[PDB]
Amino acid sequence: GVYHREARSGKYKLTYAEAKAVCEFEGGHLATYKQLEAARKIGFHVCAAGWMAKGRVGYPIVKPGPNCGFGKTGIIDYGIRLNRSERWDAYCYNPHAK
Repeated sequence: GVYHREARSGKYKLTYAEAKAVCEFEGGHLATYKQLEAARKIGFHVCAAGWMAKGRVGYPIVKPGPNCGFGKTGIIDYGIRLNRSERWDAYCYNPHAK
């Protein structure tokens, strides 16, 4: 099961190597785009872009709203930003995540 998580305690300020570590520390790892889909089908909408794949960031906005709904509905992924030093969250994943 893929889930969304923030930094050690802060939000919107995670990197690639960081988001990944945070995952393995919370019982899981950086999910993938495909996995994000399967999560979307159940209603997994989080404006907090989660670091996944080689370093792709995105946030599936199903429920529009201030500081969230960008107008459109669906996974908001602009693709790699040529820099995994961005400030986002992390879409962990773990069939147990215990």
